[PDB]
Amino acid sequence: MAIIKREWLEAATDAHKKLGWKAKGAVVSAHDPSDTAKGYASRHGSVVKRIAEGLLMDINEGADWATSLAIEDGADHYLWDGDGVGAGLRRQTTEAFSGKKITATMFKGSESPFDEDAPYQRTIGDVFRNKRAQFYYALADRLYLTYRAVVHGEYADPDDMLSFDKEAIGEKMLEKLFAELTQIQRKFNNNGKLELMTAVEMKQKLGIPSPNLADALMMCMHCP
Ligand SMILES: [Mn+2]
Ligand SMILES: [Mn+2]
Repeated sequence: MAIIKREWLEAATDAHKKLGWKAKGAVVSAHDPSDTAKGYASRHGSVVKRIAEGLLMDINEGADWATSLAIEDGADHYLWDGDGVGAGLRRQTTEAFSGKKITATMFKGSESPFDEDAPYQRTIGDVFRNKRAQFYYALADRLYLTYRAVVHGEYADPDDMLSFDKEAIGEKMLEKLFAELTQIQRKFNNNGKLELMTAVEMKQKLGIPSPNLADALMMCMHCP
C-alpha cells in the first residue's frame, strides 16, 4: 500500500552526481507547520538541497523559522500547509518576504487536484482525489524514474527526476526523511481515485507519527 520504495530513495541519493547533471530551475521551498515537529524542504529544480525539522516552536515561531530558511535558500517560491493550524499564516509569511522576490502559496492538500480537467499523462481529476495525492504521486513518479535511470540505465529527462544532495542535506536528516516517505500509504477510495492516508489515519491505524518532513517535500513538488 506504500507508494514509495526505499530502494528508489537510495538510488535517488546523489543521482545528479551519479548521472552527471546539475540543478537547473527555480528554487522551491515548503513548510509543514505540524498538526499541533515541523518540516521544511527546499529544492533547486530537480535537486533537493535542504530537509529541516523545526523543534519546540509555536506556530508563529515555526513560520519565522521556515520563511528565514526560504530566504537563506534563495527561494523563488514558498508554500506552506494551510489545511490545518497553518490556515492563518499568510499575513506573517508575506511580512517575512517583504521586499523580496519570493511568492507565497497556501497549499491545501484536501483540494481537488491542480489542473484537474487536463488529460492525465482520462483527466487528472479522474486519477487523483486531491492535491495531497497528486503531489505525493508527482514525488513518487520522479523517484521511480530516477531509480530506473540510476539502476536500470533507462534514460529520463533530469527535469522529470529527483536527486537528494546528500552532502547539502546531511545524512541524519536525509535518513529521517526516508523513514517518513516509506510510510506514506494509499487508502481505499469508493470512486476509484488515488487517495492517501492522512496523518490522523496513519496515527490511529498504524501508530505512525506525523510525516511532516515528507509532507514538506511533497508540497515543494508544486511550483505555483
Ligand atoms: Mn500538515
Ligand atoms: Mn503534515
